[PDB]
Amino acid sequence: AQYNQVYSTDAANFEHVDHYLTAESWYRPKYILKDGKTWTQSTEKDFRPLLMTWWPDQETQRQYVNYMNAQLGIHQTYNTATSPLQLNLAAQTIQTKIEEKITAEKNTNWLRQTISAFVKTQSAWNSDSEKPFDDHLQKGALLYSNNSKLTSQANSNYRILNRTPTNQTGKKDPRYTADRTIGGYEFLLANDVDNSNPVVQAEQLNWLHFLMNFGNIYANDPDANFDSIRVDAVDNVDADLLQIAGDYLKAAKGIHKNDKAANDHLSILEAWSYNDTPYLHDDGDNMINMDNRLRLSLLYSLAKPLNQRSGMNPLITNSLVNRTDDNAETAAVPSYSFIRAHDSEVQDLIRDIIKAEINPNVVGYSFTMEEIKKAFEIYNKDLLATEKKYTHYNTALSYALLLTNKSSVPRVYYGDMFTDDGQYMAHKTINYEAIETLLKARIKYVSGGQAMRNQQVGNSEIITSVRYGKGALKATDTGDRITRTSGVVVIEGNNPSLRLKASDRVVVNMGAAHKNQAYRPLLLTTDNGIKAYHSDQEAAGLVRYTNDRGELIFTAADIKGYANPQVSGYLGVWVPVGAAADQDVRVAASTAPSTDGKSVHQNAALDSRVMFEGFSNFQAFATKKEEYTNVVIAKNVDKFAEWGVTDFEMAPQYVSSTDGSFLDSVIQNGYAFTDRYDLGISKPNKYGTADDLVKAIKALHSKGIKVMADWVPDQMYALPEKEVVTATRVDKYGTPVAGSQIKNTLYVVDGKSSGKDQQAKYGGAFLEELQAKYPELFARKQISTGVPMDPSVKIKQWSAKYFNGTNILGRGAGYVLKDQATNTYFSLVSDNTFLPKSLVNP
Ligand SMILES: C[C@H]1O[C@H](O[C@H]2[C@H](O)[C@@H](O)[C@@H](O[C@H]3[C@H](O)[C@@H](O)[C@@H](O)O[C@@H]3CO)O[C@@H]2CO)[C@H](O)[C@@H](O)[C@@H]1N[C@H]1C=C(CO)[C@@H](O)[C@H](O)[C@H]1O
Ligand SMILES: [Ca+2]
Repeated sequence: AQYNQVYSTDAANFEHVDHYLTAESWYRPKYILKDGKTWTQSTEKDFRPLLMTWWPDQETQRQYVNYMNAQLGIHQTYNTATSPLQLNLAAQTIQTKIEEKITAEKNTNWLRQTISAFVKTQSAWNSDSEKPFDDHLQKGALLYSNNSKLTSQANSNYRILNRTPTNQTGKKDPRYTADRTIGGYEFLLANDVDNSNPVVQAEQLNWLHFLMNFGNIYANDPDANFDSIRVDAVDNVDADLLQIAGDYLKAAKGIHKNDKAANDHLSILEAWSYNDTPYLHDDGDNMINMDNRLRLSLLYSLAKPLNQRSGMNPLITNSLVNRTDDNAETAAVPSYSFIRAHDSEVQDLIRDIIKAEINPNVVGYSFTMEEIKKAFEIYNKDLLATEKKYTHYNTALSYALLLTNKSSVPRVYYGDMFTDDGQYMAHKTINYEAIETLLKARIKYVSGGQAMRNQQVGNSEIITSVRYGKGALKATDTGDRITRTSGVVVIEGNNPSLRLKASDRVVVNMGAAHKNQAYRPLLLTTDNGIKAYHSDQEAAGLVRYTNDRGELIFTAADIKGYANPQVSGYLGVWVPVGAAADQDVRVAASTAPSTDGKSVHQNAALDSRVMFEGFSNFQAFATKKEEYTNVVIAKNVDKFAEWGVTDFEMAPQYVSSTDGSFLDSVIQNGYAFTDRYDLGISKPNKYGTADDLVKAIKALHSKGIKVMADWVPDQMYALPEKEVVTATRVDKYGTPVAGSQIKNTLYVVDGKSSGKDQQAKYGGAFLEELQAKYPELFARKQISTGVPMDPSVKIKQWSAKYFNGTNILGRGAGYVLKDQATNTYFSLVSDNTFLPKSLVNP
């Protein structure tokens, strides 16, 4: 009894969290039974575990001896039958052995840990009370109560959930109907930042500005800023952030004034809902979104297994732009196109491989480093197979359309040019040649109106895609010298068993500027792969002519199906003969004032851009300075120039967390981070040091290339400090989970930043300069909240009050200790102290 009770009931006497007690709390007893022999006065050194002497119920005080009788080598145990009395000596017997084992161990860490192991063995302290799980990527979420007396420092007047672009107002937008859902959901991974909180919005703005001024702020070098941003996980945050970020580009960079200004800071969303493009358009085209339909069309018409491949027509018409005849000087809506990304169609395929040939139950993308490399042997091998079982077919065919299509900024994926695993740019993919050739031809030849045709021939079908040449929007436009020596034609089949009859002819119209002209191949499919023609010269043997009307004509002699590691179907591309070594048909954005109330315009100048996604989730880690990506990037700034890369999308530069709780923090891509401002500052990030970063931004700028910052306002990982919140189990939309036990109940989260990281340094730091120069950003009443941002407080330290909630942590429904008689939390706040009866009054 007595000695065991609490030395005194001050906060100082307990390891508590927000003045609550957890099943893992140690405390300071009055005396310690020194070496279970005699009873000293507790000095401030003398902290013992609570469970050593108190138990939530008797039933738990039971497993506790049993389990602890194991450890210390006592060789008794009791079943459910036993009297209280015995359980109570068993435990004192257990305590002596704990001192005698603390003296002889000269510490008490060995116990820190037999305790923990045991807490873990118990339901209410363990995932079991967290079920049932749901389809959240990490199995479940906890939503934090807005109003709890128990945890008032964690209250909030916001935590408005699910305000995606479609649902920004708390009701599905009537305007946009292609996606009939509400267009996203709130909880994605880790600690969900509540971007419906006006103070937080302000802070995202702070952060945005900082990124965009990185050079000035961090290196004092105006030449090292990020030019643009990518908004990550749009469909999982409050869309207010879109007017916020849009407002900022307009106020600080003037993108709304003319295209030249707009294109120098060209920014994108990652927004998957079909509703997000029209949404963004009506919002003023202040950044551009992906073309989701065209991506899907390429995926299914070209990349999928031969038996799951669809017809080719969708390559022409399932897109934001119908490319049957695209003759518009400016497209109705701007966008970027891609076939693969760092996540889309990469990490999927790896998960496919694990699930299929390594771990059957693997969850979401919570892979191990193990599984991954195991997976990559299968994958790299399939990459070279003609019959692919996991990886894409026809990569070159997809890039041929992406790089010649009109009315979209094509984004090339690093991993389609270099190996998805492996040191930065160390190994070229089998497609690097064709892609590079296209990239280079694009600069020289791709310009003008477009026509695409789908023709049924032989036993299958082909499509033709043609670009008329610089400054001919129409088939009848005749243009000038340069028109004559520009344009291109791509011909594609998606069926290895394509056969033309002898009489069959694919008659392509190349445009008025092209009568009676010699053309030569650029790429041709061959039995083993695809053959690239780097100049007129190199292709002298294979010239062919257009006729009187500017038509190229093709025959069984040219077109037939193939099956090799590169092509499953048919690819042919032709270009006019006689273009100057240095011919360049791209075109510069004009400074003429914009008058349509949009910022970005999909015109010839925007089509002149190419975006490069310059990383891979699955890159090797650098073994040495020379291998750091940002080091390598600076050194190869010329290749990108040579490819026509105008916008370099860098990976997120935040220093990665390493808890391993998701793929992101296993391979450290930079989407999982604890410090928003720590861009390789406190230690190198996967890609190099903050200085290596600066130099790579500088290198790219030296070529005039723009550099994009991945803005990640959705979540944060691995917060160092604990906090107690009032929590509820919820699925990804924030709906309470049926039959869960965690319902408005205290939970200990990892919800606090260190108060002394970069965040502490820069949080809210420029709010003041921002309100001074751009007062209108702070005038706007944000849509979901009805009110402006609130810069009146700075976020110096993240804490649960700025979050919506968190992924379950496996701590349990009863981790915060409760008197079961009264059903009350124990509390150590000094006016209101409430302690386990035995410990205070024995
Ligand atoms: C990875 C990505 O996930 C989140 O987006 C999800 C979409 O909301 C879901 O729709 C589904 O997207 C699918 C499309 O609806 C469907 O058309 C089909 O094409 O497949 C699409 C993807 O398979 O799945 C997506 C994820 O389940 C989220 O909005 C986005 O942030 C996520 N990407 C970023 C997230 C992080 C961390 O923030 C990193 O892992 C990624 O690399 C980021 O790019
Ligand atoms: Ca969110």
